[PDB]
Amino acid sequence: VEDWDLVQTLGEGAGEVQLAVNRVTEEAVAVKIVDMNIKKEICINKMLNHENVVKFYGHRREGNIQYLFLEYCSGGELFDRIEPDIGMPEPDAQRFFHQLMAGVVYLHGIGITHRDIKPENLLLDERDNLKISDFGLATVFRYNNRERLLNKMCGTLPYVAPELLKRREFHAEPVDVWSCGIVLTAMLAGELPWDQPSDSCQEYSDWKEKKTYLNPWKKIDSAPLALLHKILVENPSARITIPDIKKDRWYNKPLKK
Ligand SMILES: NC(=O)c1cnc(N[C@H]2CCCNC2)c2cc(-c3ccc(Cl)cc3)sc12
Repeated sequence: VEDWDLVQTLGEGAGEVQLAVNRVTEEAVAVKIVDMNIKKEICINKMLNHENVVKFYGHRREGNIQYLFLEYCSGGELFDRIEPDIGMPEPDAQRFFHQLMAGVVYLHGIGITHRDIKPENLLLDERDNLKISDFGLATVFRYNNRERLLNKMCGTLPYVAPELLKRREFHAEPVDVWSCGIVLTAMLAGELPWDQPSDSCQEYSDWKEKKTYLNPWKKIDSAPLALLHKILVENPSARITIPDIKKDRWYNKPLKK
């Protein structure tokens, strides 16, 4: 029951994730190995308890190497369900998006911001249920009902909100909303819209100018495109919030393959 076998390498952060199988129960758990920041990731992980967030089981430091025991997601990365230049079937994208929102609402509800939402950090279990993963950049943005503004520039360029690049301080929530919009764009088009949302990035200027006849926008149906128009808004104070995303026409459209 307490004896585990490392059977296969799952991924690398960095910098390796291995699959551990219990010799008695045959239960599986993912083991994140870090050479050996991490202390914080463990503290935040201990707070997490939601169906759309990778569950944290425990940790073990055997010297300069730290071990994190996590809920195994046999479906792998959402990234790998995205066909380059195509995306995935709209009903599948919508279901994953609903699940992503549920996980994000949960984190924000407990005062946690992930800060690095992207398909490589969204995993799938055996039933294709989405699980938010990789809390190495996550931080507290609300404590004792008091919000703290962020100032650290972090994340992954194609997914980061424009205010992160332009402002000294910014609200946490709209940044996570923005990255979810970039994820939705990738799922529906199989391509990222820009290298970064900077004034010098032509693709970002094109979006700001509403040239939706260009890729990746041209590949996206008007309905989800209308939602993206509300999410990928430059001014974070004008950007759609999650409660309003839940009211969006596409978000509530019945879809079937
Ligand atoms: N908590 C888990 O389970 C878990 C955690 N992290 C993973 N990789 C990191 C790498 C760095 C970027 N973020 C994701 C992977 C990859 C998995 C897998 C891979 C292949 C197959 Cl076939 C099945 C599962 S499961 C898993």
